[PDB]
Formats: sequence, C-alpha cells, structure tokens
Amino acid sequence: AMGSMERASLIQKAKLAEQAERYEDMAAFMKGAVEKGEELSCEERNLLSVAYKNVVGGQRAAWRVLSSIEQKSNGPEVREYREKVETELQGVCDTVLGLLDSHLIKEAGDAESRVFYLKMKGDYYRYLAEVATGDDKKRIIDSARSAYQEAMDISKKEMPPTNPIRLGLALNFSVFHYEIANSPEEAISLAKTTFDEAMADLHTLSEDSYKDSTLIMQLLRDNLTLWT
Amino acid sequence: AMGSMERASLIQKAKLAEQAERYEDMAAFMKGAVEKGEELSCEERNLLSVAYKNVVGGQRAAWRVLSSIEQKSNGPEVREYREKVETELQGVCDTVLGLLDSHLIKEAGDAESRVFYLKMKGDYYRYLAEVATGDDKKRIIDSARSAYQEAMDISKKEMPPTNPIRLGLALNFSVFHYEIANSPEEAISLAKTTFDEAMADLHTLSEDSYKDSTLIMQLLRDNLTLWT
Ligand SMILES: O=P(O)(O)Oc1c2c(c(OP(=O)(O)O)c3c1[C@H]1C[C@@H]3c3cc4c(cc31)[C@H]1C[C@@H]4c3ccccc31)[C@H]1C[C@@H]2c2cc3c(cc21)[C@H]1C[C@@H]3c2ccccc21
Ligand SMILES: O=P(O)(O)Oc1c2c(c(OP(=O)(O)O)c3c1[C@H]1C[C@@H]3c3cc4c(cc31)[C@H]1C[C@@H]4c3ccccc31)[C@H]1C[C@@H]2c2cc3c(cc21)[C@H]1C[C@@H]3c2ccccc21
Ligand SMILES: [Cl-]
Ligand SMILES: [Cl-]
Repeated sequence: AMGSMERASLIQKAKLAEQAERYEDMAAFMKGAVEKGEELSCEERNLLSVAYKNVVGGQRAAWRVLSSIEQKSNGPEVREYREKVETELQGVCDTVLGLLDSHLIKEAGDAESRVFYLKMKGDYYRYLAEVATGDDKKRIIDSARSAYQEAMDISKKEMPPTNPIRLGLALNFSVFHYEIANSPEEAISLAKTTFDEAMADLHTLSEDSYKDSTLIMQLLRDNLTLWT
Repeated sequence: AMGSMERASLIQKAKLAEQAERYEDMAAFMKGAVEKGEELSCEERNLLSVAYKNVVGGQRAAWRVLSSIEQKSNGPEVREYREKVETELQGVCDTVLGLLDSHLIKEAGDAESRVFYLKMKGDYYRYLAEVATGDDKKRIIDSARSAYQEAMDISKKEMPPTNPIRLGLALNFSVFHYEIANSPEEAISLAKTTFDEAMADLHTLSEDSYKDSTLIMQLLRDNLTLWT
C-alpha cells in the first residue's frame, strides 16, 4: 500500500495530515512508517499515537451516540448501523494492537519506550472493552489491566512522578478502573496518589515536561472533582 | 452497495449518521436513497445536501491547508499529498453532479425543487473550480455560473425575497463572484441587493422561514462587512 514510499516521505506526509486534520490518512502513513521495520523515535511514537487516537476517538463518539439511541424502554436499523460502526472501531483497534505486538513492543528497549507502547496496548484493549460483551469481555479487560499494570510497575521504578508518560499512564489506568473495571474505589486512590506524589516531589518537574505534565495534572484533578 | 436495503431504512440510517457525525456514511446512505429512483422530498433534499456539504467541506479545508503549504518562496511530498486529496475532493464532486444530472435535476418539477438542485449544481462546480487550473478551469467556472444563473432567474419569478432557498442561493452566487469569478464589483451588488430587497418586502417573511432566513441575512451582511 505505502511500500513504494521512502520512510522519510511517509513521516513528512504524516506531519502534513495532522495539519490538514486527516487522521485516517495520518494513521495510514504511520502504519506504513512502522512497517519499514525500524524502531520509532520519541516524536514518531507520538505521531503514531495521535493519528490513531483521533481515528478511534471519532468512532467511539459515534458508537456511544448510536448505542445511547438503543433505548429499549417501554425496527432493526439502529442496531445494524451501531454494529457497522462497532465492527469498524474494532478493526482499527485490532490494527494498532498488531503493530504493537509484531513491531513496537520489545523486551529489550528504553524505559520511556517500553512504557509508552504498553500504555497504548492498555488504551486500545480499553476501547475494545467498551464495545465488547459477555464471556468475551472478561478476557479483554484482563489484557488491558495486565498491560497497564506492567507499564505502571516499570514507571514507578524508572520514572519520576512528574513525568508526562508516567502521569498520562496513571490517568488512563484510573479511567480504566472507573469506566471499565467498575471500581471507583481503586480509581480515586490511584488518581489522588498520582496527583499528590507529583506535588510531593515537584522539585523533579523539569523545563521540558512543564507544559505536558501540568495539563495531565489538571485532567487528573478534573476527574476527581467529577468523581468526589 | 446499498441496493439490498429498503429506501426507508437508508433514510432512517442517514438521519442516524448526522447525529453520530458520520458524513462519509450519511452521504453514502443518501446516494443510495437517491438511486432507488424516486423523487426526493424537501427534508430528504436537505439530508442529501448536508451529508455531501460536510464531506466535501472537510476535504476543501484540507486542500486549502496543503495548498497554502506550497510556499515556493525564495521535495515532492507536499504536492503528492495535496494531489491525493485534490483527486479525492473531485471524485466526491463528480459523484454529486452525477446524481444531480442522472436523477434529481428534471425539466418538469416544483420551483422550490428545481432551484435547490441547480444551486447545488453551482455549488459543486464552484468547489471544482477552486482546485482546477488552466483552460480546464474556464469551462468549470461557466457551468457554475450557468447553473447559478438559471437558479436565480427562476427564484426571482417564483419565490419571495425572504425565502431561504432564494436567499442562500444569492449568498452562494455572490461568493462565486468574489472568490471564483474575480469581480468584487458584482459580488457586492448582488449581496446588498439581496439584503435590501429582503428588508424592503419583509412583510413576506413567514413563521416557517423566520429562523433559516434571518441567519442567511446575517451571513449576507457579515460578507459585506468583510468586503466593504
Ligand atoms: O517545552 P515546550 O514543549 O515547547 O512547551 C511549550 C509549548 C508551547 C508554548 O507556548 P508558545 O507558543 O508561546 O511557545 C510554550 C512552551 C514552553 C514555552 C511556552 C511556555 C509557557 C508556559 C510554560 C511552558 C512553556 C509553563 C509556564 C507557561 C505555562 C502555561 C500553562 C502550563 C504550563 C506553563 C506550545 C507548544 C508547547 C505547548 C503545549 C501545550 C499547549 C501549547 C503549547 C496547550 C496544549 C498543551 C498545553 C498545556 C497546558 C496549557 C496549554 C497547553
Ligand atoms: O420553525 P423552526 O424550523 O422550528 O425554527 C426554529 C428552530 C429552533 C428553535 O429553537 P427551539 O429549540 O427553542 O424550539 C425555534 C424555531 C422557531 C421556534 C424557536 C424559535 C425562536 C426564535 C425564532 C423562531 C423560532 C425567531 C425568534 C427567535 C429567533 C432567534 C434567532 C433567529 C430567529 C428567531 C431550533 C430548530 C430550528 C432552528 C434553527 C437554527 C437554530 C436552532 C433551531 C440555530 C441554527 C439555526 C439558527 C438561525 C438563527 C439563530 C440560531 C440558529
Ligand atoms: Cl448499516
Ligand atoms: Cl500522497
């Protein structure tokens, strides 16, 4: 599909699609850059993340609208279209999890790197878990949990509490606890702990993370305001 | 593609896609409802219009970003991607113009109806004209002009000056004069005339057009504030 194009061209074009708000294309350019076989740099990791976040984020919004419209209070058309979109959402999720398993997630790699791709693995299993049901759902919840946890375990050892990759992970794992794992108990603990341990060792905050991590701190709190 | 589905189902689903903001799908459902062969009702005409407006509106925004990025002040990747998107934009435009020619535009029909589909024909030739160049562009400009004019000619005879279909037409034809036909002379005339002839016979304003047509009056003025 993209295999005739040089890796550098695919990356340039991925950057152009972010500016033009073409995230179906951006993701496609980044799927192709991953498949050139080389390890992604820090900037490239984000580019991949943003592309697929928007694609899958738009589908989830659509699914939630349509799923909300299945009232069943007091014809087939609503379910059919919800399923069409649901099926589409899953394909995109399965697509990212493929690239993560077959190319990006490796045992031997940087701490920043390994956590970033594991957080992502938990995110995309989380998105699948929202749409899944029955016996099939339990499996998907535990793969999400498992990937988030290994990511947490590493970040506590290898990263300071003001690190955006660590903070954004904790944010998303709390969201998993509340919306997916039905434990506002655990969700609140992890959120406040993350917020407080960050404020406790705020001296570790650095010039390069200042913007990214103060934003995730706000998000972390907005959630606790919303829950408590 | 959609040919197994009942017309009523396609319409229901088109309405569901507007709510879920899936205008690629909405347009596809409406392309299919048009191809059932039957004349579209007033509500259906809008549904079709909105679907394709958003699809083609998103592509134009992308094209204008990418085309703006061709600086050429003082590699091939920007042009290639602009062309990819340009080619895509044109296919969607050619697609609507097909449905208009082969199904919707008829000699024998309602005044409201005939004008609505001609306005649309001028709109989609306008979108093509923005991306086109050279000898090829002149043709596209004159087809836009020709369709807008026949639409104008009919609306002056058959519709009051407060009518939203008449007002929105005039709005778009002025926009054609300014951005496409390079005549801020004519664009300003038609705009103020539309605004003033509406205010002159404001007694004709009716309960059903009040919202739609006061909005187009604002748009008409915002444009004149912007031009003069
Ligand atoms: O070290 P950088 O990666 O260049 O960080 C800066 C950025 C940006 C900067 O703005 P600039 O276009 O004027 O250069 C800045 C930085 C550094 C330098 C300037 C800036 C300004 C500020 C801070 C860091 C930076 C601290 C103090 C002030 C600030 C406001 C809000 C949160 C954190 C901060 C852009 C680009 C980048 C950035 C990030 C964000 C945002 C905007 C930017 C939006 C979305 C996210 C964000 C978080 C919190 C509030 C608002 C945002
Ligand atoms: O006769 P309707 O088709 O039911 O018109 C109303 C509408 C709506 C109405 O609001 P509602 O949700 O409270 O029922 C109304 C109408 C009729 C009845 C109510 C309304 C209120 C008003 C008018 C007409 C209507 C005149 C006086 C007041 C108004 C404000 C701005 C412009 C024109 C008006 C919704 C649905 C529809 C509507 C249309 C618009 C909008 C919103 C609506 C947005 C986008 C466009 C618009 C134009 C100008 C300003 C704002 C808008
Ligand atoms: Cl469907
Ligand atoms: Cl391209």
